[PDB]
Amino acid sequence: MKTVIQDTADVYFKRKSDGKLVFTAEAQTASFSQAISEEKLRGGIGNKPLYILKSEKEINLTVKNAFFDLEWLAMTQGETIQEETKVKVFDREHGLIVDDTNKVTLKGKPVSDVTFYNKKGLTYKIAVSTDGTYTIPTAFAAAKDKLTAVYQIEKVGRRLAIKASKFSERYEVEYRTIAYNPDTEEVYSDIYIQFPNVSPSGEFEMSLENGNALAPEIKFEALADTDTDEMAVVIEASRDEN
Amino acid sequence: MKTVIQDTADVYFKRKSDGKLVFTAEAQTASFSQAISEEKLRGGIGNKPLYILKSEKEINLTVKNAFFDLEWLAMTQGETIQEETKVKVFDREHGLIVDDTNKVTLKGKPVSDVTFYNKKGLTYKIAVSTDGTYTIPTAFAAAKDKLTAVYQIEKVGRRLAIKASKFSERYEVEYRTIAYNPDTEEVYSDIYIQFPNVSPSGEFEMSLENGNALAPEIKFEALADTDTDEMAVVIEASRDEN
Amino acid sequence: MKTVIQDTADVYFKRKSDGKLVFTAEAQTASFSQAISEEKLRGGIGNKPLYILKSEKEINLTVKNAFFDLEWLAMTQGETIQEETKVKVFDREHGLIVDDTNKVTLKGKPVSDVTFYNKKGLTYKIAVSTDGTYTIPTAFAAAKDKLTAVYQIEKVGRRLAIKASKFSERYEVEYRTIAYNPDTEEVYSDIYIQFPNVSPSGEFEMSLENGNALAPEIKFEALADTDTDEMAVVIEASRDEN
Amino acid sequence: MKTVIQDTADVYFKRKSDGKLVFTAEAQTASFSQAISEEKLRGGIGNKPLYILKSEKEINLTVKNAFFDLEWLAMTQGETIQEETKVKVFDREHGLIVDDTNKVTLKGKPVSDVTFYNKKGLTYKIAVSTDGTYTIPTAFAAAKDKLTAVYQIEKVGRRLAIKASKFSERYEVEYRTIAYNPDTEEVYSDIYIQFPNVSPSGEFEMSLENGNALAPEIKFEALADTDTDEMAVVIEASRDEN
Amino acid sequence: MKTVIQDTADVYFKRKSDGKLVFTAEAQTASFSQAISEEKLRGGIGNKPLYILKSEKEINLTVKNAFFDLEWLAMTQGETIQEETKVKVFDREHGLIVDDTNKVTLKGKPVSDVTFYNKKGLTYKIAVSTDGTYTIPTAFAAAKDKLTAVYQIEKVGRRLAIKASKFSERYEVEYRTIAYNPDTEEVYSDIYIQFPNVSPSGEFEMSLENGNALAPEIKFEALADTDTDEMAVVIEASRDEN
Amino acid sequence: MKTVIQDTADVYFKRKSDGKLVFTAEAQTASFSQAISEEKLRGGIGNKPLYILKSEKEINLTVKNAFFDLEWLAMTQGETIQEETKVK
Repeated sequence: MKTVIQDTADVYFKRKSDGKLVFTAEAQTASFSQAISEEKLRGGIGNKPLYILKSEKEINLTVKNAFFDLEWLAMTQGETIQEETKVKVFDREHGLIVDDTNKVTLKGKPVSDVTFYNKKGLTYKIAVSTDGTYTIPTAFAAAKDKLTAVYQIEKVGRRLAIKASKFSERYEVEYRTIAYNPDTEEVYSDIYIQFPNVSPSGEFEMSLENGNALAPEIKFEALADTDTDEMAVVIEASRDEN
Repeated sequence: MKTVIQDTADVYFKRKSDGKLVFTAEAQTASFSQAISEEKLRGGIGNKPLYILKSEKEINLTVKNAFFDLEWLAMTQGETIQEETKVKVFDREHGLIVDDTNKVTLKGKPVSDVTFYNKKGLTYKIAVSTDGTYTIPTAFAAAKDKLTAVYQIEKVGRRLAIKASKFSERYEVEYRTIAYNPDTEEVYSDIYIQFPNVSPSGEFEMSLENGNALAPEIKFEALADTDTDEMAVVIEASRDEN
Repeated sequence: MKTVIQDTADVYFKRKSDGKLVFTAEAQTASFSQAISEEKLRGGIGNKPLYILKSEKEINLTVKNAFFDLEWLAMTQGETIQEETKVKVFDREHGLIVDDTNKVTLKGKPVSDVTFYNKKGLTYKIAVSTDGTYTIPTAFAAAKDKLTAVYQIEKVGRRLAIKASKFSERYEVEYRTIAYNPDTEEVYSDIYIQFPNVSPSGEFEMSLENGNALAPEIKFEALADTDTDEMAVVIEASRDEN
Repeated sequence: MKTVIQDTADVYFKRKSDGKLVFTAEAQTASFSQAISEEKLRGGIGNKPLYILKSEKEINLTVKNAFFDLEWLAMTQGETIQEETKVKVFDREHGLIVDDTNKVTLKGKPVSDVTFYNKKGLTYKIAVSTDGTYTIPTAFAAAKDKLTAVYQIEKVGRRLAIKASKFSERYEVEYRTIAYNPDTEEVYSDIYIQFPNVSPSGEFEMSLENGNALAPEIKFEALADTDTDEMAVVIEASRDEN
Repeated sequence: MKTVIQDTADVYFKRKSDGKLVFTAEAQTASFSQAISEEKLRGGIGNKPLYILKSEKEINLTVKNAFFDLEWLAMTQGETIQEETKVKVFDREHGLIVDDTNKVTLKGKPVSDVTFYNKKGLTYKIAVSTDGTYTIPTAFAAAKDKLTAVYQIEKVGRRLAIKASKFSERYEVEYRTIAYNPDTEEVYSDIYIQFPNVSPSGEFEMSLENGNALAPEIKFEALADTDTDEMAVVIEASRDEN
Repeated sequence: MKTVIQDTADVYFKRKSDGKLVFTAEAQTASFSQAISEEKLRGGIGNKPLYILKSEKEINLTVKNAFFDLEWLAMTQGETIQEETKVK
């Protein structure tokens, strides 16, 4: 039937070897495209086409989401997320006042050398102290002198590593959307597009801009199924015949 | 006669091998273009042209519709559509509450091992139970914990397969529009443009964007008729000569 | 005299073989351009230009109209319009109600197999019936079931054929426009740009879009005259001296 | 001295061979530009620039006017305007009523075959009538059938011919503008830019569109003076020292 | 120290050979840019980057002013302005009324042949009259008809010549800007970017458009210093330590 | 015949799917308006009109009543009214 489509799709990815399944229900774009290589074989006295050679049926996929998820980066890199891993990160402390005896007390847990910044953008790298007391020289600051300390601390959280030699596995993807009825303006059917053998593409970009909500985007390349030699399947199951 | 054209065309595709007929009457763009290869011969004292060599007349077609139709994808792929085929698709159930004896009961028809998602984005893959009752570990949820289950179900619907080695067959296209009369502002004639031997082009793209109405588009390449050596026929039939 | 030009040109084309004359007085753009190939001959100490070599003087024409005319397509293809020719076109009837005995009566004159479309976009290709009575199967429709029939009919009208190995002949073109007087704001003369020997160009494009008035456009390539070696003759004839 | 320039330039062209002088006082743009070719000669350990080779100093000019002059086209083509030359142009008149005895009387001075157009866009090419009476066939028109006649007439006017093997000779150009005073707001100086040996470029384009005032444009290439080796001279003459 | 820059730079150029000093304090843009050539050397098993080769550090400069100055053109051309030089320019006289005895008297000082223009754009070139009386033929003008005269006059003023075999020599450029304090909103320091050894680039363009203020622009290429090998020296001297 | 109108209208809405009928007889304004899209074709020497392109006939209605009625909100929302429901 001639139907009207006016929405995007819910996307499901499944890994082949393991079966780990990812779904996105807050997508903003789901697209796929097909390209093909054509050539004409000419000849004869009139120099007219005698044959058409066609090959290289290629399909590409693109998905753009509305929220952020680390598993997308996992899929792109073909890696695994290790939960509850200890990490070394940076931290900043503003407003340390140098006391009368020129000593500053830190209220954090440094792991490496602490670097101090005065109001004129000058640095002083002092090693870590036990009690958390640092003797700031007279040439650096005086009484009632707000300063800054930049030190490394310890945290725990999920860690994903990007290596220079590990690539992606093979996946199975499906888009799902709905199709309306022009005459009656009610939902007519559900449309499923299934790709049974795809390869994630390693090209991606993440740009953080102030005041801009980040929308990550991923791409895939579809390949022919090993057994059935299928690249995609389009299904338009109705909501009355199920 | 000099007439005014201000409308689109109703398109009638038709396969040649069997005569299967497709028609669209809600089009949004119907266009065709012609290209040719030219060269100049030069010689003598002065480098003046002596001949113009012309060859390789080519014609292309483009159609853009307002509704969706699986038959267009079938036409591009040169494949048939199976009716009432059983397919395995994905489904989602939200809001399962884990009871006092950590039992979760599904109200669907699982076919493959279910996957459970807690509120912190963690997965648990468990095989399908007989009574649809699953024992969620206490490390996953305890009580009053909305969970999500993603499982595969079965449905009946139409099916079109895109294969890596199957290509398109030949068709016969024809547009149809009306031409107005500048003096009297009444329909003067009907204009039919008939292409008797075309080949659908495998290049196509389907992009689903939220809030945007999908308008599919197809392309064709016109070839000379086998016997008459025609490539296109333009006909203007008045409404008084019938 | 220094004059102001603010209008388009009335265009006259004339075939050289037989004198067949076409004119357009509702033009929308008339332009012509000249190109030339130049190079520098250098040498000596300092690498200074010693000569300039010029050749390859070319002129092109472009005309864009406001109405539609099959004669322009005839000029581009170098063919002839064969008026009052019988043609085979498509037609469609909506609303055929299947009666109690499952018979549908057509109100047109089919020439080929009729194709029936039910409410769910399914096809049934039946042959031609003498009495115009068709027996629709029970699996296709029932009582009070509006159906659609697509069949081929016969018409008569002007036929133009586009051939894969037929090109255009030579022509003679002339523009005409008026020039004003910047002091008196009154018409002063008429400019008659004349091209003695042009050749139509095969490039062409027709694009039908809903809500858009079609404006066809044709292009020409000017060539040197056979004897006088002219390529354009700009004439500014005053209307007080004729 | 630091001044402000906010206008175009009055332009003067002079031919070298005979001294024919053209001037434009209603220009809309007068520009000139210089280009040069530079290369770096490197070597040694570290690959550092050892020398710079620069040559091929080129200068180009562009002038865009607000009115139309045939002398500009003559200058570009390097030709001469012939005054009071007899020419054969096209003319057309609408509304010839076919009388009771199917005779149409022309009110012009045809020179070649007259072509008649009925209201249905059909042509009839009749020869020249001595008295100017033409017997239109009854199959072509009847009583009260307004027709159209297209025929060639004779006029006199200025003729400029464009040949395929004739080019432009050398010229001498000068721009003049005025420069204000930032402090006193009054005119301070006259700026003269003189080019003593230029060659008009053969590239030009003339496009006529409805409702658009035509502004012709011309280009030149400046060349070194044959004895002084000057490409341009900039003169800044005050209005108090003259 | 983190500061805010929100202005342009006062620019100073100095010639190296003699110390001729030019400055501009009315600028609209002062920019410099750096480019470098990079390449990766790979090898081994896995095709991993083994080394990075970097070379060809290049720095470019661009300055855009708000007023006009012949000194900038001299700097680009590497020439000198010869002040108080006698020159021969063009002049125009409108409104010459031909008297009863067809004599026209000029009010200027011609040096070459005077060219007369009638109201219909026709020219007549006559030699220089001793008393400034010219006998216009009766075929050109009769009485109470205003004509136009174009003749060359003599003036004195500055003169910059552009030759085909003269280029620019080395200079020394310096910008100056001020920086603000984000906390106090008061001027904090002055920034003096210094280039010790640059080379003017002979690629400029001067375009005069009606109603458009002219802003000239110049470019430079910075080169390494002979001894210290420096290419630029950014300095951020403060306004309280100086 | 040339007649004088000096009053409002009684309005009768009616659904098509089921035939549910709503009527108002205390209206205060009943209006309808028509709009259309026009354009001109131009060409030749003189830039004279050659055709008027017309399309997109559109009609809108507005009704303003004097009393309150929940069925009007139901009509706007395309929703049904449940009777005797317990609410907090």
